[PDB]
Amino acid sequence: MTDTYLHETLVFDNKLSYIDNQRDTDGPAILLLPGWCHDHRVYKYLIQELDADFRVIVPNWRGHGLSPSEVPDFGYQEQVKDALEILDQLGVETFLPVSHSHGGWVLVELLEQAGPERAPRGIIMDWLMWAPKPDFAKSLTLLKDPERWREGTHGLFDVWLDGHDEKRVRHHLLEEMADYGYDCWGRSGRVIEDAYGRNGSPMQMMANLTKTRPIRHIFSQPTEPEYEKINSDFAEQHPWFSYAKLGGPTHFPAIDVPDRAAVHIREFATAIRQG
Ligand SMILES: [Xe]
Repeated sequence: MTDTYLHETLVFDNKLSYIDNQRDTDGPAILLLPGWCHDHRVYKYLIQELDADFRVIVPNWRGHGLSPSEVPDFGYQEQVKDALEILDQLGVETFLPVSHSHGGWVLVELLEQAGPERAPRGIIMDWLMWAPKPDFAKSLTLLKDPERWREGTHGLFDVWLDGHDEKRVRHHLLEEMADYGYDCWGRSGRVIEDAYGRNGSPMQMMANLTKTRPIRHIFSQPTEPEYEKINSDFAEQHPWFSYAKLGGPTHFPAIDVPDRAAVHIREFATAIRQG
């Protein structure tokens, strides 16, 4: 169980929980970043793949964890500050950040603020690279609505599961996210909607980094050729960008193909170790 490595510390004004396996090994540390309205539990299978060979840190955001709570409004900028304060307390210098879906807003901002010495590379998992399509835009609006947020979550679950009876992913969505409420989901809708509005898209944000550096997008969904093409076109244009289609069933490769996620993370960690 990953609750063996679970800690809690005061980060500015808020008590945050975090995973830290405290492995005595060569860097970089692997910094696993949750998306919105879930926690380290998403990474329990991936932690198992990496545990022996890497120091593994998983911050939980304000109001997130085994016992969710209401907190004052914050966004991805604050997530960045919280992450860096945790790393500072732990004495971690070099790290490889790895995000799930909209944890990517945090990862890209973290690359900017931490710089390429501390954060030389990044891995983004299953993160919608294009601007919101009508269906996704509709989901965000429902999440923001105090009357319809739960309907919003159900619609997203349908999409993420993509018609698969995936035991582990279902357990995560239906049990491990069950305690999260409008305070989180509405916030996630406001933050993500604004992130797209202000930064245009994940691809725009990444291209606008002061110091571009190796980033790989590893994803299972969406499955359509048109999505593969935008990743391929971006990779043609930018030497520092690469991708891999993982062929996993759901939006949660960290859960359904953790072995595959781990080989990409290991490749990037090895590259860092060698200069
Ligand atoms: Xe979302």
